[PDB]
Amino acid sequence: TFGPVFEDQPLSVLFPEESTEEQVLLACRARASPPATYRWKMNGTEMKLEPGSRHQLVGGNLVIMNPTKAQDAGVYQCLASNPVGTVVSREAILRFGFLQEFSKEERDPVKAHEGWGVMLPCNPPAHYPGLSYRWLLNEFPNFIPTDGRHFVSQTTGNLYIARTNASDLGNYSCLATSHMDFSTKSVFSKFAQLNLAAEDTRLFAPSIKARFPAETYALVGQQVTLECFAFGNPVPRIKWRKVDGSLSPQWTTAEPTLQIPSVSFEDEGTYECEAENSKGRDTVQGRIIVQAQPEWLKVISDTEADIGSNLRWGCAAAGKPRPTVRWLRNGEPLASQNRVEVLAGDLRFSKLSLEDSGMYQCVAENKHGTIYASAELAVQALAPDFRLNPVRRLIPAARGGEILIPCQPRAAPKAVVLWSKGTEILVNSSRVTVTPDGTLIIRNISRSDEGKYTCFAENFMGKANSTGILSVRDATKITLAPSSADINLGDNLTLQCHASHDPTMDLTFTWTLDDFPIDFDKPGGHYRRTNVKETIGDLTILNAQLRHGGKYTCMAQTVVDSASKEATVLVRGPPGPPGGVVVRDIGDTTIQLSWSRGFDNHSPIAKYTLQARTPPAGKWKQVRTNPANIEGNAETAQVLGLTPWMDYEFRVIASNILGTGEPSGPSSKIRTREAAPSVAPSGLSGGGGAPGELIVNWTPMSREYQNGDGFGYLLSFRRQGSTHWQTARVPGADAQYFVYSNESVRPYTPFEVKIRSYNRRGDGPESLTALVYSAEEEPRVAPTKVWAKGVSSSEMNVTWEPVQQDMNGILLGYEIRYWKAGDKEAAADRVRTAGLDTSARVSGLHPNTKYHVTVRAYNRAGTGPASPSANATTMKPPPRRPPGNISWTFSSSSLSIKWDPVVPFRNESAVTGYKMLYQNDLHLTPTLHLTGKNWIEIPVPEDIGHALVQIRTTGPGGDGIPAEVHIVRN
Amino acid sequence: TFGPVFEDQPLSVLFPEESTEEQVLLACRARASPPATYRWKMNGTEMKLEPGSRHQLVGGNLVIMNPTKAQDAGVYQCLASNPVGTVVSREAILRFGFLQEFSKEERDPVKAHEGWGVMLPCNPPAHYPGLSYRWLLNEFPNFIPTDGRHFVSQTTGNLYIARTNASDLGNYSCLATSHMDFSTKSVFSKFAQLNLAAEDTRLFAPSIKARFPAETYALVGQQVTLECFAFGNPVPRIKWRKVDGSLSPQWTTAEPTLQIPSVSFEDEGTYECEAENSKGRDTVQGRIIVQAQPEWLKVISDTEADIGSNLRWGCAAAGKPRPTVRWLRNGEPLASQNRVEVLAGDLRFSKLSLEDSGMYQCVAENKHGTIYASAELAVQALAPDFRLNPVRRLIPAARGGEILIPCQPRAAPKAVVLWSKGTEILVNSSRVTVTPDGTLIIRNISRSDEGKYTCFAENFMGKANSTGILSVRDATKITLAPSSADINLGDNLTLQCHASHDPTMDLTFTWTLDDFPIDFDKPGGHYRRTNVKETIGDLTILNAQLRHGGKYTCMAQTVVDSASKEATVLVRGPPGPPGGVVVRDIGDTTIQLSWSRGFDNHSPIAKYTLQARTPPAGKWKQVRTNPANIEGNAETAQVLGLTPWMDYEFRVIASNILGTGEPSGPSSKIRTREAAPSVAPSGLSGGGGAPGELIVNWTPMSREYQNGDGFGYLLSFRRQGSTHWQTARVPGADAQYFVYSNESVRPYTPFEVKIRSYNRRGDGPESLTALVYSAEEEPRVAPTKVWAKGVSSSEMNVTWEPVQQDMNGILLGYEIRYWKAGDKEAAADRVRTAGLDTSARVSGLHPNTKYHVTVRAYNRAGTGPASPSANATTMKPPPRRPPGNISWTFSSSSLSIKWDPVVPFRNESAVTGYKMLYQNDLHLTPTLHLTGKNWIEIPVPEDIGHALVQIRTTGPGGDGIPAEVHIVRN
Ligand SMILES: *[C@@H]1O[C@H](CO)[C@@H](O[C@@H]2O[C@H](CO)[C@@H](O)[C@H](O)[C@H]2NC(C)=O)[C@H](O)[C@H]1NC(C)=O
Ligand SMILES: *[C@@H]1O[C@H](CO)[C@@H](O[C@@H]2O[C@H](CO)[C@@H](O)[C@H](O)[C@H]2NC(C)=O)[C@H](O)[C@H]1NC(C)=O
Ligand SMILES: *[C@@H]1O[C@H](CO)[C@@H](O[C@@H]2O[C@H](CO)[C@@H](O)[C@H](O)[C@H]2NC(C)=O)[C@H](O)[C@H]1NC(C)=O
Ligand SMILES: *[C@@H]1O[C@H](CO)[C@@H](O)[C@H](O)[C@H]1NC(C)=O
Repeated sequence: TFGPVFEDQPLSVLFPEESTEEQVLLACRARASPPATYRWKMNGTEMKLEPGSRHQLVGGNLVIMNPTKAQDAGVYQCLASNPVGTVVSREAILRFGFLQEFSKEERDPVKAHEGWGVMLPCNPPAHYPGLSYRWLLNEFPNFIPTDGRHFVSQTTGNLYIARTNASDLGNYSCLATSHMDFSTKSVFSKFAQLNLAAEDTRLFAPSIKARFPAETYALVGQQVTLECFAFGNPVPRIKWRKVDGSLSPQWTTAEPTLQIPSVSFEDEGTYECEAENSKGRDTVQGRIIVQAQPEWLKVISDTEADIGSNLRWGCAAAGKPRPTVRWLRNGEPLASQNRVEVLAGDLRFSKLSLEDSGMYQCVAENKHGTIYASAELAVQALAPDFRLNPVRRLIPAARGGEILIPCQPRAAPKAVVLWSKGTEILVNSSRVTVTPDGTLIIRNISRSDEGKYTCFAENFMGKANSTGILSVRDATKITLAPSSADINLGDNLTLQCHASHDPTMDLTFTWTLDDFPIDFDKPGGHYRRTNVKETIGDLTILNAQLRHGGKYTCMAQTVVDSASKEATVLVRGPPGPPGGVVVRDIGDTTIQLSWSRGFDNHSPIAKYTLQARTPPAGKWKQVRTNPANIEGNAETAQVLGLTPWMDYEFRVIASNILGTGEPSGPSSKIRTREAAPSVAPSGLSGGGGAPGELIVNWTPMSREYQNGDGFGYLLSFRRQGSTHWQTARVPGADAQYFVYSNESVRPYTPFEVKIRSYNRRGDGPESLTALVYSAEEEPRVAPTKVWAKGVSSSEMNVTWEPVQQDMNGILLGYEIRYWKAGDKEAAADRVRTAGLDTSARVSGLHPNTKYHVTVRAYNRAGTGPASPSANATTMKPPPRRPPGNISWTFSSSSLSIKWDPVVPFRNESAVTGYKMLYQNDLHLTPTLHLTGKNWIEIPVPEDIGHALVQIRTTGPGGDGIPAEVHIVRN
Repeated sequence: TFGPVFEDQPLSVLFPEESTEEQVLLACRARASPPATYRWKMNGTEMKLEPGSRHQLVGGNLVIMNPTKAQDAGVYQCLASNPVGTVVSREAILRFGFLQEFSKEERDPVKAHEGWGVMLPCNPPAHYPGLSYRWLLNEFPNFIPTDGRHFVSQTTGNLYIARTNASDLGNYSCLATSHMDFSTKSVFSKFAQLNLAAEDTRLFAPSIKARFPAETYALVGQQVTLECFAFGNPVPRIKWRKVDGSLSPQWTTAEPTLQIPSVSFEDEGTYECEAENSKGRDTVQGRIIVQAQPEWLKVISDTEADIGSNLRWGCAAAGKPRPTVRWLRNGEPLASQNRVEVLAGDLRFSKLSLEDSGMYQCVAENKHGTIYASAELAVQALAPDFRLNPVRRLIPAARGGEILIPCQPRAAPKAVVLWSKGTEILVNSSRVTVTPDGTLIIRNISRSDEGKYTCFAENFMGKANSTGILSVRDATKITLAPSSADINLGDNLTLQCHASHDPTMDLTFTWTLDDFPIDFDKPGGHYRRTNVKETIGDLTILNAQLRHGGKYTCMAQTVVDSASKEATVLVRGPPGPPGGVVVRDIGDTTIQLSWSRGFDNHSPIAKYTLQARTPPAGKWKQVRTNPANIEGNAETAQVLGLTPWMDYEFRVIASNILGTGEPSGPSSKIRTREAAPSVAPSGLSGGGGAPGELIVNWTPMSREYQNGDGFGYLLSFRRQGSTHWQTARVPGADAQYFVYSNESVRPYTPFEVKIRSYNRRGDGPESLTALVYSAEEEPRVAPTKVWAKGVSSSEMNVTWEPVQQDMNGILLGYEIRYWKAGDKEAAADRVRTAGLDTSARVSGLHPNTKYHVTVRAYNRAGTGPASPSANATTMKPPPRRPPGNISWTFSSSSLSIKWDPVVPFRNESAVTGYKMLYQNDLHLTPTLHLTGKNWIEIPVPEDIGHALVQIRTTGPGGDGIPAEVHIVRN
């Protein structure tokens, strides 16, 4: 069974006077089981719906035959009643559409001045709803024309004419037109005669007589038309504006009837109409305040509740002005009662009972409407039933421990729990406690307390019992707790956790660190197990680091019971990271660094070491401070020893006795702000290069040697003994040379050079001061008295005089150019001497060839001109014939080889000696022997069977073509 | 309907051979609806329970008529079947009690040596259960005697004599005695002849032949009897002990059958029997392992579950050895399947179906028993019903926001949710999201989504729908967020929170600080509200202190939505308390303090001040520290300027720009370690006191000035010009005097004194060095030539000579003792002089009285002896008579009074002058005038009409009694 919820509710109807329908159907039907009897209210009094009267109840719907205004106007309200409860439908305000005949008094004629406006009232009769107005210039259907001169009001119905003349006279009357659901009716008014006085020929101010009202209250969605009609001479314009904002541009008109099609909450504000002509102005202000019909936000639903519970029914509604939410119970109003609290808002039941069952209604209300929301409260009384939440049937307990056994059945209301051990009914005492929600508490469990525990349940509906079996075991306790420990990094540490338990059961050890479980199977695994038995749970931390410090909880558990002990391990006293490296006090080579502190678990910080780099070019090398060991309580120390014009990043390392710690993040890229150079140019050399010019050369210097901005070289050069110093000022790094030449500077001139650097703010220090000379030129003095003589077939000797010193500088050597007989100078071979010698030897020549020799002189700059020539002829070639009649005699340790001397031909040279290569069986390499005559002796030992003898000639002709003689000993 | 759960279960029966009952009755009945069919199993296969056979099913209970060993001995098991499921009862091991007849083989006679022990076997037959053995020395009922020589075994039953002789011979026989449930049977064995050899007359070792076994496996509650019987000459003692502990003393016997009535788990261990006599010893070892039947811990219950859900039934048991928990479904074994997972432990269903409904049994098993636990799984297929968790019937939304509409009915299985906007069905797109669990997600909601949303639900069971109204409202947003702020203590601060919302609803502001709600109504309230409108919700913190800083969260809420912004306020950068102040480096006046850091939020710590007290005597004053302001990075400064011996507690104060901070907890009660005094005793004085003795008096000198331990005073005293110094050494502070007197020291002797202090380790500094004298004594020289003369009636003058200097010291004055004529020295009046005068005046005397005058001399010590006496007589009294014949004459400004002179009597003195007092009308006080004759002139002005004149006499006799004259002018 359920209470009545509506499917259709009664609507407000507009019944016309000229209706073709004799009945009014106010529809109401609510679904129900059993189907409801339906009562109707009229103005708070109940309608006696007798059969055969004019107010019949046809199917629930109220049918009213032939209504008139003094009998059936009012408010109507459907009440659906079953014996669950009574609900109230929303109110149907039955309004009568009627149009009365016009006012039959003899109205006065209207007198006004010509040239002004005129004011004729309509005086409309009593009506519903709001009429539409036009007037009549004559009989029907001759209306007033619609223009900018005649203005018809839809609020008061009067026609407003701005300026009148004598063509506007006519048969003036009012007219009304109403459009309704079943009929259309219009009715003519009384005759109005208008008379005009003499003409006031002036130009004057506008006078707005049609006033749009001061607080126009609109609902959301109502069409609102404001009116601002003006008198005056001449014709005024009408402007509409918004004072506190701007008009929305979907309906902006320059018309005296401003029409909004749908008024919403953004159109609320202060409005202004302005009339203005050529001679005056008039301003009229007003307001539109937008209100709302109530709509629901949070309503109530059909809740199933137990007897005795706390039920809070919140119910809220939104609308403008904000709705007084009130409550109905079963068609009657519900105030605050003995168990019922209404805060005009939530409905809070203190203790529920079975007389609170019924249809309750949330009603919201303001002056624009009244809305309703129904719910059923079904208060239920139940038997206790243990099929959803019973007592635990087969129960563990420990010896010396605690047991929480609840007995909470699905009972409405809260059942009387009387515990029993078998047949013995348990009473509260010093050991056994029956808490009156149902929970039995037994302290100090032994083996006399095991048994068959039955929880009884009782309310007025019925009874049930649920029976649990208590078994007493041994208690799991830790016999050897893990103690606190203090280690280092890299140490191994076990934590002892033995346990003792009942030997029927099983015992697992779970170790938790800071209430997170231990992952034994991590890659790079640290935690491992030692000494496996059943009841030994020793975790051994292997290669302990900083994340293994914290609280340890060895939980020995069975499936029924758990016991835990506490251990606290602290691993390293960490030389940790400092944070926020702040660079202060920026100087030339002096810079201030400040940092944060580290950590002090085992030990406080012993020292701070300081590091720097030039990023990204340079790396981390240790820089110097004063004091040279930074003391460990100092968060700031100042650092020296810097080389400027590089960017820098600074980090700091904390240290302890447990190892030098990992460093911090470096600081910001701080800029050096120098004012001085201090590094001299190195690698200074001078002299040489171009002839006649002073060229000084030196090394390039990179970024660590230059110091600062505006870098270049100051090379200072002057003549030895001169009183004038010349200074070169060239910027850049690539200019590693300077050339000075002048018309008064000759070759071999001594100069004094030194070099320093410069920057934007100073001059550099001095280099090595040395005396250099200007470079020499190529010579012009030829060699004299060149005489040549051949000494062999491939060598000749060329001699020349030691010549005088040239004007172009320093002579260093001589150059020999030579070519054959009949050849030229362009195919010559050029052989230079190693020094200033008066003679040299031309070697590598052909035999019997005449040569032409020219001697030139050279130095470092170039080669001078040629000498007068000399001629020489090489010696004859050696003879290609072998020596004849070769004989040999052996001995016990020697071999003597004799031969005839060589007689040459006419084109061959003489032989003054012989050379011989000798190879035997015991050696793989030949040996050289020399002689001056035609016989020789060589040692041959007794193991040699045969030998290889090659005989060639030597002398002034050169080495000849050798023979090859094979000598067998036996 | 429900499956079968058992009420009675089949017990294992022991059916004897001599039973009076022709049947066995293994009972099995389970409660059911529809009622269960009971099948039976025997040796792993089913019993064909035909009617009319020997295996009848009477009511579910199996009745077997006339059982024998080869036909019906086995394992019986009841199966209760309904079409919910099938359960299996636990096994009834039907074992038979039987006693077979004895061995009919011709057994051999037992032969051993006399003087030894002998073992006669029983050879017991096949039997069940465990027999009780007694024996036969003769025919029945002549048994063996029970003593400490015949030993009765229960495991093997053989005969054990410790020492035999020839009186133990006879026709030996075994016997057995079994006690059963329905019968008692005892049968007789074969005859045994005992023959013995010649006697081995020796004393030898014990020999335990009857050995208690190597692992005796006991259950919990079984009675265990071990056996240790020994041979030997003489008869040995039998001791039982536990090897790994001690025996429990409730059953300790010095008997060869160790008897435990109930073996529990504390008897598990190794056991030891020791046989020992006068000539040898024997030891044997064994063990008792206590095992257990399985009992349950966590079982399974009757669970209704939805189709398609995940279900985990855990099931665990306790017992030794630990039970292989396996599963039965419907009387058949249940392995791991496609949806059913068995881990031999918990049972996991992946996806349920309707074919998984049935009775499931959980079976625990070892070698000591098998236990069962039944449960029902009822897989429910349900229609979707929205009567318990519907769709929200009236849904509010924000424009531009977000809504989640869940559709989760009570449906088995998970229903198909297909949302609709009325009749238009909803497809997933980029704006509307229909999730497969049922939640409809609409982002960026405008007023085209306002509608009548219907959730649909579909499975194979049925169709249901629930319908919700979506209304589209404007979003609550914050137009002016609260910004972060930086203040001081004592500054006022307003956090702006303007909101914007639709005008139908109401807008409340909840301000939460660090997710705790702000209490405006605290005593000493700081948070107040400013500038009240509807949508303006700014909070103003007034007198803001240090707990008002943190995360502020302004939450504008309606009842349908919320909007929150964050503001962070920092209030003061505190000079907080430093914690754990540590005193190091304990010296004399130098002491080292180290403390912790504070806070640096606004500003860091500018300075540290150090204060101290001496508790409970001294208070908090600022002590001096080098350096004179402690810098803000310094946690350690050295503090000086202390006064020693005293206990101290040192407190530290941090300070900054924002005020002098709250001071810390002070340190420990630290004690300095001084060894030097530096304060001389002040206020030094000498002289006076006792006569003839040198007494030095000075100020007692308190414990803030005394410095070190072992305190006392060194007073150094010597004679002026003496070469010997005397030094006093008195400890204690109350001795403020020292007396030196000697036989060679006379009065008026000069002395030189100075004082210093001492302690345990040194001497104090010098005081003021002054020359004092020894104190004088009382004199002995009398005054000489005392002469007296009266000068008036009340005065006389006593003169004496200036006497010489006494031997007792210094004279300072004189003392006059005087009494009347006839009186004595004991009632005399004593008048002392103020110095060394030669004359003094005794005044205050009576007229006409003779006096006796004695003059003594005095000083500071005492008064010396008397002089020779002198006598003097005072003169006559003044006359008491008034002056007669008083006449007066007035003038313009004066009054002259004349009188006769006074003629005295013979006992009265003469009158040489007059004194008078005058009082008039204009003055309230009298005025005194003097005259030397018998007339006087007084000034009387003209306004005085009455005068008061009193006239008395004066002279050498004294002032007389006045008269009283009243003078009237007119
Ligand atoms: C029920 O209530 C309505 C409203 O109070 C009554 O209607 C009014 O009747 C008088 C006289 O006929 C009119 O002047 C009012 O203008 C009516 N007001 C409205 C809002 O219609 C009605 O008469 C009451 N019914 C009865 C039977 O008295
Ligand atoms: C056993 O102990 C409980 C707890 O001490 C008792 O419960 C209290 O009963 C009174 C009266 O109903 C309540 O006002 C208390 O609040 C209860 N205490 C708690 C903690 O719930 C209980 O009454 C005792 N049983 C008997 C039979 O006396
Ligand atoms: C509407 O959106 C949801 C969420 O994106 C879609 O649900 C997913 O469907 C597939 C196929 O069943 C699942 O594998 C995913 O896990 C689902 N996502 C989530 C978050 O649960 C849904 O299919 C979409 N609707 C339609 C009609 O396409
Ligand atoms: C214990 O620690 C040391 C140092 O870390 C290590 O060398 C050693 O191998 C560790 N012991 C074991 C058993 O791993």
